[PDB]
Amino acid sequence: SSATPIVQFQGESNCLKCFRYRLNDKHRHLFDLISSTWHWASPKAPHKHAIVTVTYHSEEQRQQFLNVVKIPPTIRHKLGFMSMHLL
Amino acid sequence: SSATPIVQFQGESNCLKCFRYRLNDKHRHLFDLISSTWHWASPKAPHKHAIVTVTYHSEEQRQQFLNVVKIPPTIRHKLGFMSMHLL
DNA sequence: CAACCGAATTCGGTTG
DNA sequence: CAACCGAATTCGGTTG
Repeated sequence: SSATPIVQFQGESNCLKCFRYRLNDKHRHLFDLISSTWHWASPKAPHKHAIVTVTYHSEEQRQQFLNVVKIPPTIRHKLGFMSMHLL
Repeated sequence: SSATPIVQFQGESNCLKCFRYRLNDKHRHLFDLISSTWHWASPKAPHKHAIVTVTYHSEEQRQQFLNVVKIPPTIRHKLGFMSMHLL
């Protein structure tokens, strides 16, 4: 469909920073776009973590990425989709 | 569906900041979650703008929001969806 | 891996 | 409205 398959990363803001750096330096091919480290800005916040979005070409590149990549355990992730539209 | 109906805002980073502040101060009811001001971090960047995501309860609150809200013209937006999942 | 570097951005809020 | 406040966060990159 018009859903870009993506992975969201929550966790300490500095970790994600470097995780991003790690990803750009060694894994450019395994994903597509990587976001700066953001977070939810209102007091209506569901959590408190920092976040990095990472986008993918195919549900398959995503899945491939996941097998190769050793995500630090202080970092949790979720899978989802957003409109490609918005990249 | 588990698509959270959302609006993305591109534009100068400082504008969005205040726009966010404006939204929280006067419009808390018209939307749901508002993001900090992020941007796409790799050199593989589709653009250059800063971004704020804003999420919604219903496709209807979204649409309602849009009629009431006078978005500064230096600020462009897109409509989309992301997994609710991910908020 | 993340704590740390010093430099650069962004923060929330205020004001013209 | 966005430029400006000074303070606090985040940047990319370097290290142990």
